[PDB]
Amino acid sequence: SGFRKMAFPSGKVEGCMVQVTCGTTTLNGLWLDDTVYCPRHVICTAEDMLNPNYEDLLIRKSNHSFLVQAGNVQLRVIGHSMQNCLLRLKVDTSNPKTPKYKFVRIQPGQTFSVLACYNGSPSGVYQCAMRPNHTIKGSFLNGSCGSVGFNIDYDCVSFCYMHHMELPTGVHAGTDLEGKFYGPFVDRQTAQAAGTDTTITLNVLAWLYAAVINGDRWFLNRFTTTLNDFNLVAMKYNYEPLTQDHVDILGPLSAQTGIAVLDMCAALKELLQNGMNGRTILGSTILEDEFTPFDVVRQCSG
Amino acid sequence: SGFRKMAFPSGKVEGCMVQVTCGTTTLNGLWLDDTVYCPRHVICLNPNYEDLLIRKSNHSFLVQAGNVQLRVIGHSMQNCLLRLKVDTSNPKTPKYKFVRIQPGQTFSVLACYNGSPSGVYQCAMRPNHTIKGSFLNGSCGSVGFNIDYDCVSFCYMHHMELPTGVHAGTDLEGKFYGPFVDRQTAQAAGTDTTITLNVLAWLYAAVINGDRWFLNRFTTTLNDFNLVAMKYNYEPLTQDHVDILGPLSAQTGIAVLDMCAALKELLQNGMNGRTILGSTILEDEFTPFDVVRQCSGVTF
Repeated sequence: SGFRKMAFPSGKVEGCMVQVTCGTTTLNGLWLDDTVYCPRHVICTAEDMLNPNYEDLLIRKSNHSFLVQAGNVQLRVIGHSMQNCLLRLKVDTSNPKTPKYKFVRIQPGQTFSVLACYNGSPSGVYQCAMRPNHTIKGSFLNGSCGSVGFNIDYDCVSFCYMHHMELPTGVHAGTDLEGKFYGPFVDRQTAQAAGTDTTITLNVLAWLYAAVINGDRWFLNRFTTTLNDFNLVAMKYNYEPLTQDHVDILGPLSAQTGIAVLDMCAALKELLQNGMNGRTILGSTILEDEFTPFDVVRQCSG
Repeated sequence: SGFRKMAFPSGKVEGCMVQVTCGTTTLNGLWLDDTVYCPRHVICLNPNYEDLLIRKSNHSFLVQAGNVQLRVIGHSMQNCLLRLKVDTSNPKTPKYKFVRIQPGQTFSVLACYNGSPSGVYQCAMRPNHTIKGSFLNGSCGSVGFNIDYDCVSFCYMHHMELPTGVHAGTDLEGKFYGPFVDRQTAQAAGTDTTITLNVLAWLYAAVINGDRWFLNRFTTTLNDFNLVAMKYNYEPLTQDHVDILGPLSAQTGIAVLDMCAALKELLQNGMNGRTILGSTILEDEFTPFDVVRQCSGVTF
């Protein structure tokens, strides 16, 4: 019983974190086998970040311009290259703590754990969702760039995020481990802003299922809805349009609880229309949208 | 920017988790140096632990660390824990301490099943000596901890779920938090309160982060604050708590009793549609130490 915003254990990713310094800029890197990955903006001067040309700035560097350290120990760089918005630094030794891993690009509305680091050392782990607008509502101070987001399946780490930038609203933007940004963001100082965001409807439904599994049914009702009629209501409350694919994803939780997907959508419609009337669900006074169906199934009893 | 509940990085603890099996019961154990600690109920209405343990041989305990079976060479009971001696000292043993935490204090929990870590979350010891954990069957022996620099201070080992679905367990000496016992009884969580000390810490966090609309021009006496806050089911604030908030009060230049006046007004008037650190609610699971640690960017 209970239901907590739970992160994946961070040990497999802790053993991959290093520090990368170029000039007077330090941030975090990820050391897998003989390669260190970090944000390419590490090469940028006080100025350069206004209109950087990364090809022109990089060709001006050698291997020995980069100081990579694991703890207090320097790792010599024997090669480098840029891949989109990441630098890939080859070092002269391998990381024996490299876990089994994949690089994956996640979809908006999916969750992952972030290991926040400063100067190559971990400070904390937390769980978040990639917003529909491709930002994350993170907790990051100056020096956190290069910190990574990941999920773990058995003993395989799927890295999905590397932190690059804070936007004017104090939300966060970053890239996958191929260096491609999530969202329309760029690694320079511009006027760029987070786009419109929506509530992740599929996650809110999953979480209402969590609440039923855990014993609570106060918010249920005698009604059903069509998908169309549900969307006609939810979209007025800034919720992401619900599709049949999303309905099908909720099948397992529906079967576990005996509550048809559309009947749970009818409960959600009523909660949106009437509010929560001072009541809580899974201890919350608000509808939570940062747990996916898979997160609920992983955490709750069968 | 951002304020998130964050757990400590869990790697130093992950390297200590093992599975302990007695007959048909499997739970988790904590392997430090050549000792594995686990709940004594692994050997189980009215248990006679001392008498039950008599019937147990070293060979009865199957201890597995990843794929490696650890040979048990001694066993004894210490309060509500078993201490199993094994023939291998854990190569991953971190610097560590065992500590008994106080109500209201926080720690990270690494939820484990079959000796395999599954997730990590932050939680508080409630004033009623329970924790609002997330635990399924097989969780027992999962541990709570804090870290200072390189040193893991273990503070909780999980033993039981109570009828409201909250959780009870022991320190790493095997003594229960609260009046709970490791038997089937009618035991229940008592009434709980909101951890005032932590709500104040979190309001200081909000101010440090530039969210300060709730501050005002007034102050309160402690007694007047307690008269109001106790009506809202808040824990009574003591002079000792006022002093624990000294470093946050100094950093912000906002006297604790002036923050209390701000907190009184929020309890009496509500938030009026506004948010504090993005929350519509007053958060009570961040201690004064959690706030300094997060706002000062400390690493381990």
